[PDB]
Amino acid sequence: SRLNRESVIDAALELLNETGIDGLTTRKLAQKLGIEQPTLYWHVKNKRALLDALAVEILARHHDYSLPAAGESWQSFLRNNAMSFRRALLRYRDGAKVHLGTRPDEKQYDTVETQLRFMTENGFSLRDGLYAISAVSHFTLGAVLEQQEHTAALTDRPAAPDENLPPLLREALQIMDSDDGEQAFLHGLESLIRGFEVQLTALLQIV
Amino acid sequence: SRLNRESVIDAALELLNETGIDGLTTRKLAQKLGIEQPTLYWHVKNKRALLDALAVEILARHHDYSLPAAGESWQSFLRNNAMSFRRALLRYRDGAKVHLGTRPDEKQYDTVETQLRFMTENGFSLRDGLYAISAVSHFTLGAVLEQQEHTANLPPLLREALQIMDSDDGEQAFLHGLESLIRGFEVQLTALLQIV
Ligand SMILES: CN(C)[C@@H]1C(O)=C(C(N)=O)C(=O)[C@@]2(O)C(=O)C[C@@H]([C@]3(C)OC(=O)c4c(O)ccc(Cl)c43)C[C@@H]12
Ligand SMILES: CN(C)[C@@H]1C(O)=C(C(N)=O)C(=O)[C@@]2(O)C(O)=C3C(=O)c4c(O)ccc(Cl)c4[C@@](C)(O)[C@H]3C[C@@H]12
Ligand SMILES: [Mg+2]
Repeated sequence: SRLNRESVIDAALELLNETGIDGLTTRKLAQKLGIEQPTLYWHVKNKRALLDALAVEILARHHDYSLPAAGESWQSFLRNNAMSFRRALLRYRDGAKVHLGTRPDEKQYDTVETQLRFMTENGFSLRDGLYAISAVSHFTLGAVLEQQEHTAALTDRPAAPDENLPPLLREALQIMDSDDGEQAFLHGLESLIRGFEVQLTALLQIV
Repeated sequence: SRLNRESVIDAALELLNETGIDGLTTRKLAQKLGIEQPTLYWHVKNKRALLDALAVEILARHHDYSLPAAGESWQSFLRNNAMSFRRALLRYRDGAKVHLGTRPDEKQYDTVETQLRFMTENGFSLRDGLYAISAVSHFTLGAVLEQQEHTANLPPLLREALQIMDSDDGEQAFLHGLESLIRGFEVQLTALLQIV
């Protein structure tokens, strides 16, 4: 194969969907590309280096609501931004676990800076703006991880005997499974956003 | 060693703190207990079975705000419940990654049912009550995961920002975020059929 950055990464992403993060090794990537290991080592030093790069690339390719639109309200930006972030994490098996074990890349700095400036120029102290942005991040991350890791454990685990399930719980699990968690996610998201709105509005009032 | 359930699990928890979740294997647990692998297999079939049990045990031992107090408001129960959940996840290395993607165990049923009933008795449709409880769960999980991970130039606002989240473990960002969630649910509940 061709062995530039882009090709190595295209191959790595496909491999990730076949094996998931734990079955992703340098040996298997060498095979898939049709090359010996020392050849690969020249381009890719080890597993950590590869993951760091996949993290960055998943967002660069698929997280396209990174910045506010012109005139857009902070509420709406938080909404769209979070939607875009879940979509991207979901696009690859173990996407979220790949992201988690990484920190922001040079390329991502000034995208995040712009996000922080945008909140402050809308009335948030730098602190409160960061808290808001983190909260949305964490909530999203956790919601996707519980979806993805729950479906990764359906392999080695039994079913729950609906027999001894109590009634509310039984109805509750049927509801989680009716979709991917999108509804619970969007509903939760609105509650977060309004909660930040109440905090901002209050200023120095007791609220 | 003794090889009952409790002993295997005590050992598994210690091992978890030494290796973290990726270095937790059946081979290494056998060694730690001073036994051959087939001996272990009789008690523990594989890694998944072990993790399912650790998940359940971490909470059974350390998650002690799992039911409402008498007279307690739903707001307050969500608050205390989430604090207690975070504390328990934090007590062991990779505690949160252990919990990921588990569902309630037979011996948790009573407890989670009671939590759902409590919300409905407080005015939530079963659906809206579940969404609230999940949102708290997911948010807490994500916040603990980013803490636990990230104990493994640069533009101005961001650099001021990162200094601020490193000033503690993330507890402040968590508790602040938590209050925003709770109030947000309050606004939704109290609106009823109003447009809000
Ligand atoms: C989901 N969005 C809110 C953000 C996002 O749009 C991006 C992005 N690259 O466009 C992030 O990287 C984010 O998704 C993201 O994951 C990071 C996150 C944040 C606040 O920025 C950080 O610099 C940073 C950090 O260094 C440590 C923890 C956290 Cl939570 C953060 C900002 C995230
Ligand atoms: C963190 N806290 C809100 C909850 C908690 O107190 C639990 C507990 N055992 O005491 C949980 O198991 C929970 O932490 C917890 O783990 C829950 C959860 O896992 C979950 C899943 O995955 C699927 C369906 C349901 Cl109904 C649940 C559910 C709602 O029971 C939650 C409850 C929470
Ligand atoms: Mg759970």
